Amino acid sequence: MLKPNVAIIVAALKPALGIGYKGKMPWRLRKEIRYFKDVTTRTTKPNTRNAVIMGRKTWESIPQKFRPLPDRLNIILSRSYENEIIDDNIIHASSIESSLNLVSDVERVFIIGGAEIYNELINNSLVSHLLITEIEHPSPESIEMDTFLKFPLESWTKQPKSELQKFVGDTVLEDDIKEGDFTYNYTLWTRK
Ligand SMILES: NC(=O)C1=CN([C@@H]2O[C@H](COP(=O)(O)OP(=O)(O)OC[C@H]3O[C@@H](n4cnc5c(N)ncnc54)[C@H](OP(=O)(O)O)[C@@H]3O)[C@@H](O)[C@H]2O)C=CC1
Ligand SMILES: COCC(COC)n1ccc2c3c(N)nc(N)nc3ccc21
Repeated sequence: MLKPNVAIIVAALKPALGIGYKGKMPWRLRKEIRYFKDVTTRTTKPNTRNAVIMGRKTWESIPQKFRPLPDRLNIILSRSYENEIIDDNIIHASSIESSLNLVSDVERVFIIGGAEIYNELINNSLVSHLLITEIEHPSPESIEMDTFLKFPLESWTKQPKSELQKFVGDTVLEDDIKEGDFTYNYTLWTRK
């Protein structure tokens, strides 16, 4: 695949854009996990599937029994990896672009974490779309967090919900979803 448009998908707590704590997610939002699965798995063309790219540490954080994530091509990046096809579902690579040379019959490509991957790849021109779940809490300061997004959002535009709906197709997008003390919304951003 030559120069595909890539999208980053992440869930972050406003206003600091915290994303983790001690190698884990600082929340358990059941509906958000379901959204993440639907958006990353659905395709429109026929014999296609999407690709999900993640850093080695995120891959290792998924219980062995539950990886690879089903119905998607999984790509794992490590600076110590040679570019190799493990099986039909797993690729090892040392750079996003080298990995893509090894794929065919992929519709969309998603970067799924973690922090180091996000913070570095946001500045790569292949990234054309950010799918950010904006999480709000009454006391964000009480949620322990150690890992944060460092995105230059002044160079990006938040689109109207209509544009997101067109992006996701069929997926149901509920507004102001509440789960315990958290309230969240799905958003789409594109470059200015
Ligand atoms: N809120 C959300 O939506 C999400 C949050 N997360 C959270 O992120 C945190 C985990 O993030 P983090 O620890 O930073 O780990 P990552 O998942 O980002 O893995 C980092 C590893 O990926 C490799 N790597 C990093 N950058 C590159 C690059 N540019 N090219 C090639 N390989 C690269 C290196 O592998 P090596 O060392 O082998 O060279 C590095 O050690 C946790 O808190 C986790 O829960 C994860 C996903 C989503
Ligand atoms: C398959 O699920 C694994 C978890 C954490 O890894 C251990 N997982 C990994 C990445 C994501 C994730 C994401 N990137 N974006 C949004 N919006 N929500 C998500 C929620 C669960 C996630």
